[PDB]
Amino acid sequence: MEINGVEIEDTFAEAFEAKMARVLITAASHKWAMIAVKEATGFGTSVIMCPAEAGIDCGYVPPEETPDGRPGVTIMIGHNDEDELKEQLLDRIGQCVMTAPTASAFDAMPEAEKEDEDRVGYKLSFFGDGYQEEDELDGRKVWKIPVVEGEFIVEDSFGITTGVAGGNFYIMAESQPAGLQAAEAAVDAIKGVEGAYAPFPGGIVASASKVGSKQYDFLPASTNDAYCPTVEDNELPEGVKCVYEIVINGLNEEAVKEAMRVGIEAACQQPGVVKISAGNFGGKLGQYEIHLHDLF
Amino acid sequence: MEINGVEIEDTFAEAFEAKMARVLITAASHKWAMIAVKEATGFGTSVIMCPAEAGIDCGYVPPEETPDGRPGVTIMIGHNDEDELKEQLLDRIGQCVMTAPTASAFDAMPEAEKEDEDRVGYKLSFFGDGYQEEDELDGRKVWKIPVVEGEFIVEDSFGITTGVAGGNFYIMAESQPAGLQAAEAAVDAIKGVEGAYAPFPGGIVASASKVGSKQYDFLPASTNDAYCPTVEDNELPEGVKCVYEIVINGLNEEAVKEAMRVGIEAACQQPGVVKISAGNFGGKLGQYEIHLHDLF
Amino acid sequence: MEINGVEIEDTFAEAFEAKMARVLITAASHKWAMIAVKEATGFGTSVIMCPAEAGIDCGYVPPEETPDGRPGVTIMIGHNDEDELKEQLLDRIGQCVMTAPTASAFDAMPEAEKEDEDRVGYKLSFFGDGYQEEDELDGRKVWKIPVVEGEFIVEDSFGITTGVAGGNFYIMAESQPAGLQAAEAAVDAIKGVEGAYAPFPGGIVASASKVGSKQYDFLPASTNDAYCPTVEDNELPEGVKCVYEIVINGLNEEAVKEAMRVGIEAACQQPGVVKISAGNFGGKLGQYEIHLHDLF
Amino acid sequence: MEINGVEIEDTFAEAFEAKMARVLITAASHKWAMIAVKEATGFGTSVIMCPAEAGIDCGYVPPEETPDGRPGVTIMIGHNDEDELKEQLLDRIGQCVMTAPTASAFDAMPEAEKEDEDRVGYKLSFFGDGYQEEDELDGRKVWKIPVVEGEFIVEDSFGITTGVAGGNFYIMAESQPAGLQAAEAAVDAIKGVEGAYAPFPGGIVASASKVGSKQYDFLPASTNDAYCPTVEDNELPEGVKCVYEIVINGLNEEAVKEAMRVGIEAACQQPGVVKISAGNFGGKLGQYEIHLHDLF
Ligand SMILES: [K+]
Ligand SMILES: [K+]
Ligand SMILES: [K+]
Ligand SMILES: [K+]
Ligand SMILES: [K+]
Ligand SMILES: [K+]
Ligand SMILES: [K+]
Ligand SMILES: [K+]
Ligand SMILES: [K+]
Ligand SMILES: [K+]
Ligand SMILES: [K+]
Ligand SMILES: [K+]
Ligand SMILES: [K+]
Ligand SMILES: [K+]
Ligand SMILES: [K+]
Ligand SMILES: [K+]
Ligand SMILES: [K+]
Repeated sequence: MEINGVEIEDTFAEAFEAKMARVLITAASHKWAMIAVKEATGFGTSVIMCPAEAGIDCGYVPPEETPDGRPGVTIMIGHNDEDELKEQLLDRIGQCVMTAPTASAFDAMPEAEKEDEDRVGYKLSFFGDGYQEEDELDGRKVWKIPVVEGEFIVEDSFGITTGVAGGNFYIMAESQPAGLQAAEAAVDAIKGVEGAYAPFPGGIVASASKVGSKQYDFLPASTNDAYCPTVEDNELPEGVKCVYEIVINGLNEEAVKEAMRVGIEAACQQPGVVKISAGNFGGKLGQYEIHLHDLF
Repeated sequence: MEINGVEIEDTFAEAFEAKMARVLITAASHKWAMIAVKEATGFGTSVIMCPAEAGIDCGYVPPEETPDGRPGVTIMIGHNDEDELKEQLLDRIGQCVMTAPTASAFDAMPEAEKEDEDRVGYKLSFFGDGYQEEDELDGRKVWKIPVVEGEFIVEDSFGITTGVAGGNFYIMAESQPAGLQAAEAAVDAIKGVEGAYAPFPGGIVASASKVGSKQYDFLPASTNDAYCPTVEDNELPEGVKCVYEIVINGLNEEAVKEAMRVGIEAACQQPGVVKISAGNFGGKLGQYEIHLHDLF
Repeated sequence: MEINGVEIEDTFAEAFEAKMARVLITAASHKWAMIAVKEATGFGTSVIMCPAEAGIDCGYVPPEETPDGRPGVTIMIGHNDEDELKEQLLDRIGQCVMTAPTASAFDAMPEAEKEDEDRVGYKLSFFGDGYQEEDELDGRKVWKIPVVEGEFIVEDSFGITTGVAGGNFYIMAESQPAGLQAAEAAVDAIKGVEGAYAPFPGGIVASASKVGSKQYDFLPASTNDAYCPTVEDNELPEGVKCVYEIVINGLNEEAVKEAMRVGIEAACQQPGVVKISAGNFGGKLGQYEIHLHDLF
Repeated sequence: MEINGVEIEDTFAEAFEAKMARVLITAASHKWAMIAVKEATGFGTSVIMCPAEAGIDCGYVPPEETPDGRPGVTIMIGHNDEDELKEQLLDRIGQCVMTAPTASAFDAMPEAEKEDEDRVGYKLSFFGDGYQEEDELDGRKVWKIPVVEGEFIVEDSFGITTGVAGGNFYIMAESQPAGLQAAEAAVDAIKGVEGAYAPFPGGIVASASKVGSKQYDFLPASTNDAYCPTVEDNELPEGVKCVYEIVINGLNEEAVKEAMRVGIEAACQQPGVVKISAGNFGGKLGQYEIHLHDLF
């Protein structure tokens, strides 16, 4: 039950079925690709009060492996509801990728994961006001939409899948600096797992939540008081002054598990880490249960 | 008029009254401040189909000049509707700053611009499930909200103002590479103008719009066919193959003007620029008219 | 030969045998690895008036794949003279990696490429003033050097090879902006080639030189006036207003050839590029001659 | 004395007269300026085994405040020996700024600080092989050097001053993570002090040194074993598990004093810091003796 002297709690992450898209953004450079990505995946940490859960999947797609031969970056966007996801593909590609210097948007759902199809390009194509043209680029059906820069290229349809949302683990540490050094290291690890993304700022949740509110009636979620170090009768080990949660969404359960696995291993290499836990709902809500003890 | 041999079109930018907040994010470092900022100001280029218009104002606030003595970054968030703006202050601070490692949120509306108040901190404080405390930090009324990291510090209320939204200018260039080298240079200039921000990806709009559609009944906006270089149907000078728009929102008209002014100057120093224009609605819609000829 | 409408001159790059080292830098995060790496590889464009030629090879080495299980980046350092190379290893590891927060230095010269060994770790260990300690980390012989931060971990020996310096190609474009947009795409592509690096700023040479000088007997090298657009008597196509050179060094000839290949391909997808060429010295001096037509 | 609960040792930093140059690098964007700057200032932590001590002074010089109206960043380069300094100016401007896309080099040594001149531009201009033009740019004497990109603009002469090298303080923390969190905050603060730079990686020395060596006659510096947490006989408080040094060089004593001041204050706001100290050589060698208590 230890990884590098760090206790691994015998518990599980409780994750959920969720609708996800996966989008390849290319641009003139990695720099401009990331400009579009950040804007497009921003305001998207959690569907508690964001319109989606979004983030970067692969930060560097080689020019030679993109449809247009340009630098690319894959992102994922998810939602529990499929239509809100479709609305969110339109909004973020339409408002944040279409408007971003030089950037184009292609589907990047693997064929194996494809379940539904959304014609985002087509719906976006009407922006060209009669002047939009369909074409074929590297075997893809795309729309060339006239814009002041020149043209916006967007694939006709995007693959939608049922993914796994809310995979997670907690880093419990001797202090805030130590928990954050460990959490950034975990996230550096999760970066390399294809099919997985971490929607929170830097991948990291500094304010994990519990379903609903004890004192109040109107709140959907509230602080996880059990793991809050400034709260007097909390459920934290001795020597733990800071908790961080890494939350992971993925194309499938195996990607989420891999992300959790390599995330925890990386964290446990950084000093001042006391214990690794995970957040669940007692199996009463999720569709998935990733037991930390099974990953190693 | 010419600036460095670049024709300055004798026209105007038509800007609007808009509700704006201005928020100081501090964090343990400039790095983590920016992690929170990007997430919080992302998906926020335009209210056509984003929930807000958001972006960075001052990217470096010295530790010495913040309430808590930590590295800070000011951002602005705006909307035409004040209540959607209040909802957006809650949503972005609550979901993207509260959850971001180490980051705190303070008001940064100058007293001169303050018109309304919104008690975002207080409304956020209920997340603490009875465990939230009020306090005074550097003469500010804050809420210390217990979170797994330790505490989230957020100011009680945030100043809301009526700002100027939609200031702008177009860079018309001999090519796309040249228009973008000029636009990034403009944006580097606009960065230094306090009270102003550029909500589009990199500050830059590659797909400027017009009100409505000539062809379709279901479009709030569509592409500006008049300034589209591939639309062989258009109002662009000869030698112009690419157009970029820089759109600027500010606390007041004088900030938007200063941003426009130093933006155009910086653009006109970069090669391949043919003409500087601006977008308006014939004075039939806006509340402001910034004549390019008056700035110089 | 044409690539995306871009002419590929039937010429060759002429490259040279050069002594080379390759180093894996790990650290608590990719941020701090990059801090050490940028410092260790800067002032390292050319052996003309720099002390070495140095640059990043692989920018993200996953935590799982490093000896200490931490985020890594590999860099390469080269010199035509082996003695000077060993001194540059010691200087750059000792002054830039040892001194950098959390960074360790491990050997990353492939076994196939190794010809000689340089006991940089052993030579650095004397900094410990008696308190240094030899140890095994992951089957590697390292020195644990006590430092005020804690420890500096450095592998005992680093493998040196005879690699290839001076692979190149020129990008000839309609404008400076177009040239640099193409060149950066090139570099993003080259980034992804393992065992190759581009030592110049951003990978790119804004000021390629020719051997000797037409006016100054005392100068060994001067501006390549043949490719200078502002010289009236240049050998440039009409319509070429900018030339950039990409220079590539690598562990072997194949890595350099691969870098030129993917770099050229990437450049030719960017708008405003007229011609791709390459530099040589008549095929007489160099040990390697890489004909552009043989790449595609 | 205490700052936010952190003890401030009643000791002093002992600093030295050092020759210094200050250079304004402009380029087509802040991005490209930073590319040139990072290359020009790298391999420049300490004159112990680097060829200079170099670093960024001001990271964001607005377009309107530069001679060419482009984005700027200032850097400082220093050496204890003036002749080696002039050589490092020529080497780093010539190999790292001249070669870097879009970058120009202008003098940024304040008039008040100027003692001597170094005609770096004049010396570089011979690269133009007869095609170089002297010219005036906003009242400055520059050389327009033809290069394959277009032109390299470099000011004829650069001002040298006798500045201050070696200002410092130590951060003594409860852990490495806490030490480095405090140290980075420090550096963000120091970033904002004009005329001061921190030459080490990220501004930070993970491996502070002392004059000479106990065991080894060939070493001019070796580990500061008294502040090594893993050295059995150390002079560290119990409860100090990590020490970092911040080393500051500047144009004058005030800039260095100011940097130490704002840097210390910033550090002490970060959690897990026990003590702030500083390094000196008894007050016998150095020309400046900066007492920490005199700062606050
Ligand atoms: K676009
Ligand atoms: K699936
Ligand atoms: K990933
Ligand atoms: K996100
Ligand atoms: K302070
Ligand atoms: K926070
Ligand atoms: K106002
Ligand atoms: K601004
Ligand atoms: K934005
Ligand atoms: K180190
Ligand atoms: K080899
Ligand atoms: K590479
Ligand atoms: K380099
Ligand atoms: K500074
Ligand atoms: K240059
Ligand atoms: K001075
Ligand atoms: K440096």
